[PDB]
This record gives sequence, structure tokens and C-alpha cells, in this order.
Amino acid sequence: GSSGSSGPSMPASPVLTKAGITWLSLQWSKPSGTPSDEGISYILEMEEETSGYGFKPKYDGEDLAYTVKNLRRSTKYKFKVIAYNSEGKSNPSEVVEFTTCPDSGPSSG
Repeated sequence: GSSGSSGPSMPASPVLTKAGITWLSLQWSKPSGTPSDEGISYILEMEEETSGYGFKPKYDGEDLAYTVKNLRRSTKYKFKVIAYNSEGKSNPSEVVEFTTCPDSGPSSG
């Protein structure tokens, strides 16, 4: 905290274009009236494993969309878009929730 270099304002929560079984296609946009530097980056976070420890980074690129991978069938997960700059990062966005499709798989074996 404390005075320092400000980053990108609060971005819009990540949407869910298509919800797969072992993948999740989220969609986020840039904040209003950007500070500077064309094309912003956003880190997709997710919390659903640790015992109230903290969110972990999943994606780290300069795209306003990503295809999550390594998931579980018929499962719920949290996700929050985090906009950051090569200089630093800002506060996370609203925590959204999504579900996946069924699978069943073989199970037995």
C-alpha cells in the first residue's frame, strides 16, 4: 500500500462465454478511461482448493479472454479478473462463480 505508482482501475468482472466440463471460457474487458500504454493485461485468479488461504494466478497474458483448463466435471469455481501493468498490479475485480457440464466418465476401473 502507501503512496506509489497507481495501476489500472477496477476492471469488469469476468464473464462466462462458454462453460465446458474440463475448461471454462471467461471473458473480461478493459477498465474505463485507461491510464496509458495500449493493450492492458489481466491475471485470471481462482480460489477453490485451499482452506481459506488465498487466490492463485492461472492466466497471465495481454488478452481480454482465456480458456481455463484442468477442471472437474460438474463443479463450481470462483474467478476474478485482475488488471495489472508491467509496473505493478491493482485491486481484483468482483468475484464471480461458474459451473461446468457433466461427464460421469468411466469412474469404475
